Amino acid sequence: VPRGSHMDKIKIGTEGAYPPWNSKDASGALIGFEVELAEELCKIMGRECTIVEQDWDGMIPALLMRKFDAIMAGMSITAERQKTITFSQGYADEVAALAVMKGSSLESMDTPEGINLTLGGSAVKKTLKTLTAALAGKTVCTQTGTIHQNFLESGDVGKVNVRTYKTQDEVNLDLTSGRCDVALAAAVAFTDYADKSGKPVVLVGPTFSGGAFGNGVGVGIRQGGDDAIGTRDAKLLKDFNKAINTARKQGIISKLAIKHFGFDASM
Ligand SMILES: NC(=[NH2+])NCCC[C@H](N)C(=O)O
Repeated sequence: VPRGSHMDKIKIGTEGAYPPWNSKDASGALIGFEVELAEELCKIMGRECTIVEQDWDGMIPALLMRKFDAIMAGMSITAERQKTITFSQGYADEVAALAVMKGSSLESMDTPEGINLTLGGSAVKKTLKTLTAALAGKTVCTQTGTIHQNFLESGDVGKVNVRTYKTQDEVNLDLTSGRCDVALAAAVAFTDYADKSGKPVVLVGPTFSGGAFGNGVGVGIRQGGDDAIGTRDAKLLKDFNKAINTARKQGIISKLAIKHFGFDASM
């Protein structure tokens, strides 16, 4: 199928530094849940697939610049991001959590197990008041250009002393070095790291969903338009959603999630 054709090859951008979503093997080849899912979705469509590496900070500009056609990199679906790109339906959930080292004063919290910032209400606002007091006078680290940064900078938990790094591996090491007091990231990121490193990282407070954390992880695609590029982009959105539905019906997304996360993180 020639490039530009109705049914041509799809280039998918991923980071390669975010296990178990996307990572690199010892040979440096890209692996993980999203690599295997991308391949399965493109097989359903009957289109060829190429996976290419892209740094997280530059991921959305790179899509806009046409370095690739789709983002599959653990990217949460948010209304903010929908201002400039669009998403497929979600294929997996990712709850966020605060993490500290064993010994921290935050290990004595009593919050709900989870809160949803879109559903909101008085009990959620009270939990945020508690978190505001818990973070006062502490340093908190997170990955640059994430929902986690957005939340912390929002004022919803007060005026936070935020530290950021380009990659989640740096966040993990800032926390375990003791150089930062608290970190915010996906719960699955902290458990993947706790599992590999053996370091005593502990989740504290409620898990976070909704609001600045969005609603699941989806395929990021350029917004449709009327020029050649734009009608191809509209069709890619249509094809991805059909393929996700088919994969879900066949039990594929669930099976893959268990094979990577150890539990069914799929949507
Ligand atoms: N490849 C990565 N490092 N992704 C980080 C994603 C974190 C979060 N889900 C967000 O959309 O901001």
